[PDB]
This record gives sequence, C-alpha cells and structure tokens, in this order.
Amino acid sequence: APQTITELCSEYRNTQIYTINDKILSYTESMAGKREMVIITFKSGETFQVEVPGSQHIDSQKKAIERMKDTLRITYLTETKIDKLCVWNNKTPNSIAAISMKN
Amino acid sequence: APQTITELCSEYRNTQIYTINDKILSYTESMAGKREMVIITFKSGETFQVEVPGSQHIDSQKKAIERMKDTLRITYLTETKIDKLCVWNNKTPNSIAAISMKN
Amino acid sequence: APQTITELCSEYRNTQIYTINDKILSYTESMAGKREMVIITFKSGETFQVEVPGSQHIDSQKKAIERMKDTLRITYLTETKIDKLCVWNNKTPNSIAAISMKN
Amino acid sequence: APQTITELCSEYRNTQIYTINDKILSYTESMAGKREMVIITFKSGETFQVEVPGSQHIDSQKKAIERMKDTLRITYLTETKIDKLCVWNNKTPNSIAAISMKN
Amino acid sequence: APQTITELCSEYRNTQIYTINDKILSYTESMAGKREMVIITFKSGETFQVEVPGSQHIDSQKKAIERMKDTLRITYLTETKIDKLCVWNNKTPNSIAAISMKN
Ligand SMILES: O=[N+]([O-])c1cccc(O[C@H]2O[C@H](CO)[C@H](O)[C@H](O)[C@H]2O)c1
Ligand SMILES: O=[N+]([O-])c1cccc(O[C@H]2O[C@H](CO)[C@H](O)[C@H](O)[C@H]2O)c1
Ligand SMILES: O=[N+]([O-])c1cccc(O[C@H]2O[C@H](CO)[C@H](O)[C@H](O)[C@H]2O)c1
Ligand SMILES: O=[N+]([O-])c1cccc(O[C@H]2O[C@H](CO)[C@H](O)[C@H](O)[C@H]2O)c1
Ligand SMILES: O=[N+]([O-])c1cccc(O[C@H]2O[C@H](CO)[C@H](O)[C@H](O)[C@H]2O)c1
Repeated sequence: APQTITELCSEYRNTQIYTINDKILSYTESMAGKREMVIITFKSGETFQVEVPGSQHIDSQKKAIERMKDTLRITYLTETKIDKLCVWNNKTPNSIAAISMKN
Repeated sequence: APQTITELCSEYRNTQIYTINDKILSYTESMAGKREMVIITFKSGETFQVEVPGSQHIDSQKKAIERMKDTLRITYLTETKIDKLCVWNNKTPNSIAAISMKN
Repeated sequence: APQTITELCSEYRNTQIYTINDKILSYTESMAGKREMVIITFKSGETFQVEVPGSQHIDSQKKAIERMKDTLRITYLTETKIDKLCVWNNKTPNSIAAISMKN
Repeated sequence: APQTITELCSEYRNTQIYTINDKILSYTESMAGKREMVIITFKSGETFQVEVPGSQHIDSQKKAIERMKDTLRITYLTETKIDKLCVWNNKTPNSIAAISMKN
Repeated sequence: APQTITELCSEYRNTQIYTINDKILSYTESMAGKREMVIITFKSGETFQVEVPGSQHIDSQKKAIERMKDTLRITYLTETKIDKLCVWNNKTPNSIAAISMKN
C-alpha cells in the first residue's frame, strides 16, 4: 500500500496534486435535493468539492465520502492547515480524492 | 456542479439567499414527536429551522438533514460566523437548504 | 412550525419549561441493560433524564433521542450554559423534550 | 427512574461503585479480532475495560457500548474528571457499567 | 481480558510493539476507490496505516476500524501524544492493531 499521498494519487487517472499549505477559507454545506454536497475555497481562489454520492463511486466509497466531509468541517472549524490535496480534475469544481495535513 | 452558495441556491424555486455575517445567537434542539427539529436565531431577528424529515424530502436528503443539524450544533458551540444561507421561504420559519461559513 | 421552544413545548400536555440559565453540574451515562440513559443535575438541585427508548416513543424520535445524548455530553464538556429546557413532568426525574442555549 | 449512579448501580448484581475523582491516566484501544475494546487506567493503579460486545449484552446495550467508548475517548483527551464508576466486579479487569463526572 | 497494550499484542501472530512517545507529524486520508484508508507518520520517519476493510477482517472488526480512524484524526488535531502501538509487520506500511496514550 502507498506511503505518501503522492504515490496514492498516482494510481488513478485524471488526478493531480495541489500543494496548498493553508487553512480553508470558506466551507459550504448543502442538503438541497440532488445537491447534498460540500464545497471549500481557499484565499487564492481554489475551489474543491466533495461530490454528491452517485454511480461513479463504489460501495466502499460511500462510508468514505461521509468521513471526508466530517474531516473538512472539523479542519475548517479548527483552522487546521492542509498540506496537499489529490483531486480528480475532470469535474468542476475539482473533486477531492485524498487530503493530507502536516504538523 | 456549482461553485458558490449563491449559484446553488438559484437552482431551486422558492429559495432566497440571506447574508447573516454573524454567529448563531440561539440554538434549540428538539426530540419531541413530530417536532424532531432544530431552530436557530440571530441577533438580527431572524429565525430558521431544519425541518422534521418528511415526504417532501428525497432519500438523499435524509442523511444530509442529520449532518446539517450536527453542523449547526458545532457552529453554535464554536461561535463560528455564518456567511450566508440559502433558504426555502415557502415555509415558516424558513427552511435551511445550505449554509456557508467564511474566514 | 414553532419559532421557539416555549411555543413547541406548549403543543404538549404534561410539559413544562424550566428556565435554567446555567451549565450542567454532573453528567451520568449508563450502559447497564434497560438503563441505557443519561442523567444530568444542576446546582439548583434539579435532575433530568433522557429516557431509555421504549413504546412511549414513536419511530421518528429514535434518531433524535441519540442526538439529545450527544448534545448533552458535549454541552457538559464545553461548560456550555443551558437557557431553557422543555420537559415532560409526568416522569421522575423529569424527561427532556427539548433544550435551548443562547449566547 | 434512578436519580443517581449509586442508585442505578444498586439494581444489578456483581457491581460496585469506585469513587475515582481523578482524570484518566492511560487510554488504550484495540481493533484486533475479538479484542475490540477499550482500556483505561488511573494513577492509583486501578484498570478498567469496556468489554467486547457479546452474549451477555442485550440489543439495547449494543448501541450503549459504542457511546461509552466515545465518552471515554473524549474524557481522556480533554482531561475531565471522572467522579465515580459503577463496574461489574466479576470481570478482570473490572467492567464499566456506568460513568459519572462532576464539575 | 488483557490489561495492557503489550499483553494484548502478544496474543497475536505477526505483531510487534513500537514505542513512539510523540505526536502524529502528518495525517493523510483517502476516499478513492479501494484505497479508503488513513496513513499516519512521525518525525522519526515511521509510517503506519489503517488498512482498507477487506476479507482479512471479521465482522466485529469492521466497526472498530472506523473508530480507529476517528481516533487518529482527533488525536492528530489535538496534537496528542501516542505512547505505544501494536502493529502487523507483515504489511507495508505496518498496519495499526491497537494504540495507547498516556498522562
Ligand atoms: O431540494 N429539492 O430538490 C426540492 C425540489 C422540489 C421542492 C423542494 O422544496 C420542498 O422541499 C424542501 C425540502 O426537501 C422544503 O421543505 C421546501 O419548502 C419544499 O417546498 C425542494
Ligand atoms: O413525542 N410525542 O410526540 C409525544 C406525544 C404524546 C405524548 C408524549 O409523552 C409520552 O412520551 C414522552 C416521550 O416521548 C414522555 O415519555 C412522556 O412522559 C409520555 O407521557 C409524547
Ligand atoms: O446489564 N444488565 O442488565 C445485566 C443483567 C444481568 C447480568 C449482567 O451482567 C453480565 O453482563 C454484563 C454486560 O451487560 C457484564 O458482562 C457482566 O460481567 C455480566 O456478568 C448485566
Ligand atoms: O484479528 N485477528 O483475530 C487476527 C487473526 C489472525 C490473523 C490476523 O492478521 C490478519 O488480519 C489483520 C487485521 O485483522 C492484519 O491485516 C494482518 O496483517 C493479517 O495478516 C488477525
Ligand atoms: O476512485 N476510483 O477508484 C476511481 C476509479 C475510476 C475512475 C474514477 O473517477 C471517477 O470517479 C471519481 C470518484 O470516485 C470522480 O467522480 C471522478 O470524476 C470520476 O472520473 C475513480
């Protein structure tokens, strides 16, 4: 199994690493039908989403998507710095696949 | 997908964006039968609710409703500032569709 | 829908608003069979419970019950101050129906 | 219903109250096969456990066990004072039936 | 049941204790298909993971894996120090089987 977010990110297609090294600026959360999602933005404009579950995802991802959202909320509320993001870049805004935080 | 709360809110009928820019003055949670809901209030005078789950909600939303409540709770205890809200105004008090916190 | 706890509390018989204006003194949690419940007391000498799930509750309340417990735990933990509590007074100790915080 | 932990404890056999009045010294968690449990010790040498879910446990407790582990985890992290513990003494280490905290 | 992580660790084949005594340097989380895992790292360069739920786990382990992931996250965010950890050395990174915290 991978050691880093970078090797892990490298196993899928349509992905790339973003080096952020900054806390999240804004957090948006929606329960609107067909739009149950989460969106984060960074000071320099970058915007990422945690997509609404759907057919693209596998059953194992269902529990993982929920965990990712819980993660983004506590991180924002604590103003915790995000190191890197592994995002699928075939979606607008880009979709979050993995995240890392460094101390 | 949408990139801001405003963009998202407009995809629905009967919604309106509210610019709070202040924390939740009041928080009410209820386990009472048929009133299993949350109510929040702002110093501005405005009150908002997270509806009792019902027939008007799609399955996708069932789980998002639970998260919104979790979120409002921590937001209130943390005294986190809310940026703006997207609410259905065909309900009283107005129903919460999405939320955004900034800075 | 109600705009306030007083309002929601009034929709029930054997109900009563207690104006606390104080944080919790003690928190007791039990996982002993048939007594899976939480009890809280205050400096004023009052004691309330979040009842063990039973046939006195309709299905919609099951999720809400657990939530009340999560709310009460963290509230005690954060030394958060309670504003008011709507409770059913036909139980000993009085059973929590809803809670409000403010400030 | 029971108004205090000492009252509650008294309803079962093979139980006894341990007045700790001290924060938790160590916290141990195992996700190992059939050793899915939590262990806590205090400076006064006493050690306790929240048991692996099993035959002794009725369906209702099942949810209770989980919550209990959640409580100990946060109690440890915030260094909050446990007042008393209602434990089953027919287990080694003694088994937690109910916890109590006071501030 | 065991009373100490070490003792617990001995009960298993292919395990081994590592004395860390330090906080988590980095935390990585992935919701990508089949790589739904958590990876932790320390300043000494030690990397450990919480494996993807697979055929190697029994049903009771499934819930404990999720809890193991919650703990490492909050533990990281709170800058809490890990004392020891029992791991499976037949995987790369070594897989966490239990963790202990002190003081
Ligand atoms: O979110 N949607 O896709 C959607 C589609 C159609 C109607 C709609 O609004 C209806 O339901 C929501 C919550 O579900 C609120 O209760 C509104 O007051 C109610 O009128 C929402
Ligand atoms: O929640 N309701 O919709 C509802 C409707 C009608 C009565 C009612 O009270 C009954 O159950 C509650 C817990 O729900 C308490 O146990 C009260 O002590 C009991 O008398 C509750
Ligand atoms: O909780 N109860 O209602 C109840 C009823 C009867 C016995 C009883 O104790 C038994 O089970 C618990 C977990 O419940 C512990 O494992 C004790 O060590 C075991 O001997 C508990
Ligand atoms: O937990 N048990 O009872 C148990 C019994 C026998 C083997 C065993 O280890 C196997 O599974 C664990 C996670 O369970 C790790 O992935 C090990 O690397 C793998 O080899 C675990
Ligand atoms: O995660 N995977 O194992 C995996 C395997 C194959 C394709 C793949 O990308 C697809 O699904 C992800 C979410 O999983 C995003 O929605 C991407 O936009 C979409 O292109 C992802």
